[PDB]
Amino acid sequence: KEPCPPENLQLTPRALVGKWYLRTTSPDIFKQVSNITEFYSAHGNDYYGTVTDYSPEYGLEAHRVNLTVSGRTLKFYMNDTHEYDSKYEILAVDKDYFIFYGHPPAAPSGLALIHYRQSCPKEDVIKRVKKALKNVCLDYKYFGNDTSVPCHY
Ligand SMILES: *[C@@H]1O[C@H](CO)[C@@H](O[C@@H]2O[C@H](CO)[C@@H](O)[C@H](O)[C@H]2NC(C)=O)[C@H](O)[C@H]1NC(C)=O
Ligand SMILES: *[C@@H]1O[C@H](CO)[C@@H](O[C@@H]2O[C@H](CO)[C@@H](O)[C@H](O)[C@H]2NC(C)=O)[C@H](O)[C@H]1NC(C)=O
Ligand SMILES: *[C@@H]1O[C@H](CO)[C@@H](O)[C@H](O)[C@H]1NC(C)=O
Repeated sequence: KEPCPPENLQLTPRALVGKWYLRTTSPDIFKQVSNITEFYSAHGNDYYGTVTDYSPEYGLEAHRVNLTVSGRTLKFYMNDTHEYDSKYEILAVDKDYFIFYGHPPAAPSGLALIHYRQSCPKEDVIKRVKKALKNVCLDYKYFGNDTSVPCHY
């Protein structure tokens, strides 16, 4: 689904600094890539850093990424594979999560990506994400989780 982004969402500089786990997605991308960790460093209003992920073909790999920010959209570019490379629009930022939306070659009709401060986020964080989604015309029901990361005993 195309979202209805909110009207004057501030994307604060450095709001994306540090470690994130990309655990939830629409549509579900986790049968092709999994265990996704991102680490960003500020470079003025932009970021640069690293994405590590487990590839069914390659195992644990690392990639250099750049985020080039412009208002509320950014350009995601990865160094050695470009299937996720796109303009992404910020749908929500928060201390504990952020939500992007783009059309990379791997999902050219639209890909929403939820990144979390926590590997296995707790229910209060999840409830907020649910609320943030409904408020941009999306629904958490239609997202898939990275189930290869164990969040339950
Ligand atoms: C899932 O991702 C993590 C990174 O979060 C992998 O852990 C790293 O593994 C390398 C090689 O074992 C170590 O040198 C790093 O120290 C590890 N990082 C952390 C934060 O522990 C982990 O191996 C991945 N697991 C799978 C199954 O892909
Ligand atoms: C894309 O990104 C990663 C950067 O981390 C590169 O992986 C490194 O490759 C070098 C040799 O070229 C290894 O010595 C390092 O251990 C790797 N670093 C990490 C953090 O894993 C990879 O080479 C880059 N690929 C291209 C094609 O530019
Ligand atoms: C994703 O995981 C959360 C927390 O475990 C859960 O409540 C939610 O139902 C999951 N979504 C799907 C589609 O399984």
